[PDB]
Amino acid sequence: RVDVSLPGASLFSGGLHPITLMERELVEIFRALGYQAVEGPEVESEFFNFDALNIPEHHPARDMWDTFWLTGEGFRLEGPLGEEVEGRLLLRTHTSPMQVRYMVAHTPPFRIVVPGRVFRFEQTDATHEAVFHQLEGLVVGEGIAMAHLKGAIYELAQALFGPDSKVRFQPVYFPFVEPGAQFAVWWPEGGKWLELGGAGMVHPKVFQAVDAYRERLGLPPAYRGVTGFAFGLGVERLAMLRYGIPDIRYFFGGRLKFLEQFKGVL
Amino acid sequence: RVDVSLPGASLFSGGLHPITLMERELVEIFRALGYQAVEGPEVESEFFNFDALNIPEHHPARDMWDTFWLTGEGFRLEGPLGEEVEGRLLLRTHTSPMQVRYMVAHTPPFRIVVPGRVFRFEQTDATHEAVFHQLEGLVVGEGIAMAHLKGAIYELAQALFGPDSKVRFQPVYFPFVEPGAQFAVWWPEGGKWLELGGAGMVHPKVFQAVDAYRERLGLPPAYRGVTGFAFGLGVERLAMLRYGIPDIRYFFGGRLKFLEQFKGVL
Ligand SMILES: Nc1ncnc2c1ncn2[C@@H]1O[C@H](COP(=O)(O)OC(=O)[C@@H](N)Cc2ccccc2)[C@@H](O)[C@H]1O
Ligand SMILES: Nc1ncnc2c1ncn2[C@@H]1O[C@H](COP(=O)(O)OC(=O)[C@@H](N)Cc2ccccc2)[C@@H](O)[C@H]1O
Repeated sequence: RVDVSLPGASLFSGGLHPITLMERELVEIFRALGYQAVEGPEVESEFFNFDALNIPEHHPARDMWDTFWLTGEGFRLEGPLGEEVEGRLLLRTHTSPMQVRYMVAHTPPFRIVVPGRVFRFEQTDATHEAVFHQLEGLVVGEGIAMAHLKGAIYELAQALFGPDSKVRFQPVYFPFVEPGAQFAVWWPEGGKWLELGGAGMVHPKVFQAVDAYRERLGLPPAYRGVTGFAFGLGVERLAMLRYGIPDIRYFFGGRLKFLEQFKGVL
Repeated sequence: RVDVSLPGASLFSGGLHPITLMERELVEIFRALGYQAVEGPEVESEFFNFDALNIPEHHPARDMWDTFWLTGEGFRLEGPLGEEVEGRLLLRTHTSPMQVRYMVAHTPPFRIVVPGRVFRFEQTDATHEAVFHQLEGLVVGEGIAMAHLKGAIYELAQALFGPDSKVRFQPVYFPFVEPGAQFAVWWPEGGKWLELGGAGMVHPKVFQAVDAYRERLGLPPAYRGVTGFAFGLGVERLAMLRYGIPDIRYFFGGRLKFLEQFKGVL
């Protein structure tokens, strides 16, 4: 006979990091809405991160992002069409620059979602990080309206918190969007409004920078008669509320006792 | 020193069956279009498989499906709302009965896709099976038109064969659809039209059987002012053309030398 209750061979059992899980669900939610996930580079030029997004230098608007500037020769930063690009290098302060990279390399209409690691120079506490993730959304084409942006967030909220969930839209400022807005979702289980991110209708000047970069590259203009909306939300906070993580610093902490607790979420 | 080129511990490497892969891609394609995957039971009653789908007994229409009838007491067949149901048991000849199960258990508008094992009494050759899989599609709601059904297949073809792909729609008959149709997709790589499946606008009588079953169950009618389209395509053939499998009998053959060749498709 054999003790069938004895532990078997200690084969290893793996797991996915909580941000991977939260990113995966966010991506699945938007995939169901027609969005496709594309990524951008963590090291960007000032042109894509700021200038092309209507965020010029020495202006109050740029203070909304504490940049991490870089130095070093020999580094080749590829642009939207593999062409080598130049400009003061930095660590992207948000995923937004992919809005520009994508649009020069493609034609409307389309729906994309860009997840990604972003960086910001600021002190890290229990609810703040200098290194975190964002999920960008961009939908462009004839007749795209803000009603559609609200429709997207409503679907996001429903998928994330259920039918007793709701979204809230309030005016807020971003150089890359003309109506500008900030949105929150009602979390029933916790009976409170959490601010998810910012969004708005793509600014006129963003489309212009996009087509100007296209012209300077031989491509024909593709965004003169289209509108669109974009949004950007910060993954960690959503993940924290969703997995009951109290300290945002745990994410990059590397502690196995922390990571292991998420194997169950397949 | 150590011979680092020596084979390592013989840990096992798994794989997914080719039908699982083909089903997964089909489901991913429709998920991107807003469809949700739901399954039905392999053992059905004549009511769902035929009667509710406007396919009465002793009529030419029913010959389109060679049924596998069943016998045996003690078996409990659950209906759309867990209620025990009766009726001559059989092995579903198609996924279509899920159209009815779903509609009694839900309210429009919605988009579903039901993959599933189906059975038919017929001789198995190199390109025919008595046991195979189908993928059903059902989209219901106000204003749903055939233009939308054509739109869906066009997207299916694009996703499956590229931009040089195209769809063809020809009149064909099915008791559960008033315009009725058969569709084919142009496969560039093979320069030929393959017949993928049948579809059409949900028949008036299907909606009626659905609401009648609802009434007989206490639920209010939910399909009097809506239209919709449905389609059903046979997975094996698509998989064969896509993975270059010459013999459809290989699928249920169980031969590892065959199955193993699909580990690469993750
Ligand atoms: N220090 C931090 N730690 C964790 N999350 C943070 C931190 N700073 C911000 N976030 C998250 O980042 C999200 C948005 O970042 P902001 O810098 O506030 O906005 C942006 O980064 C804009 N690019 C978003 C946007 C995109 C498209 C159109 C309009 C607006 C917030 O909702 C928040 O949850
Ligand atoms: N013996 C077989 N072996 C492998 N595939 C088969 C076999 N018989 C049919 N198929 C596949 O099954 C697909 C459709 O099956 P049919 O029995 O022809 O139709 C049907 O089964 C209908 N229920 C489809 C439908 C759904 C919704 C609306 C309209 C029509 C075909 O396109 C074909 O590729």
